[PDB]
Amino acid sequence: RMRFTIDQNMQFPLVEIDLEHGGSVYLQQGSMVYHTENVTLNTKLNGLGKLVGAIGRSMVSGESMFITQAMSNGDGKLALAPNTPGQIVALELGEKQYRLNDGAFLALDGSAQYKMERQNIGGGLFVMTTEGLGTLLANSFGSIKKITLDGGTMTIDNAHVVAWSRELDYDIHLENGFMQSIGTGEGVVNTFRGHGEIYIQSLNLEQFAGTLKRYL
Ligand SMILES: [Ca+2]
Ligand SMILES: [Ca+2]
Repeated sequence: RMRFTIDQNMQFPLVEIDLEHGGSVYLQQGSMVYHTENVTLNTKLNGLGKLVGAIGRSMVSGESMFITQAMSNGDGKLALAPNTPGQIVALELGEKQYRLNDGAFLALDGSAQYKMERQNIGGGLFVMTTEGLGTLLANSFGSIKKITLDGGTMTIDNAHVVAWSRELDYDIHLENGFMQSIGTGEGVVNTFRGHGEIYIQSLNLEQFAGTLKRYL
């Protein structure tokens, strides 16, 4: 297993990861800040032509083109940074597994596995589901709040959903017509049912991007 250290004093954390010989970790594309010489970064693109094959094989394998993997030859170190201002949460995988929205993934033990699934509509919207043993690092835009469902139901703007228990029943959908959505400024929501945890974030990336539009 990889050993990590999420900075506790920094408002916007960096995560330092220690990898033993032969150890590896999946990471958010571009999240690398630095790494020791004995640590190599591998991608699926190892001009045009069969890079289409690279993308082609991932679409059926359920893999993501925006996830890379770092391998260590001996004891190595690396540091990652989330692509959005916020926090990082580490979740232990095993008896419990999780699903995550696009952009919430930061890192995953090489010992674990993951699969991507396109949601059946209200680009594309994909949800990641974990499997195996290891640690999952999720990141938020804004601050994180942990909510526990004890059998009931709850519906939340999906733009504020970071990750949630795989054991929960979920459904991402639109609450009304497109024209009605234009007025509310609300996108698809995620309705959860059952027992498990839901991690939400206090900021909406789409809404923030919207405030920048006028100046762009
Ligand atoms: Ca980087
Ligand atoms: Ca973040």
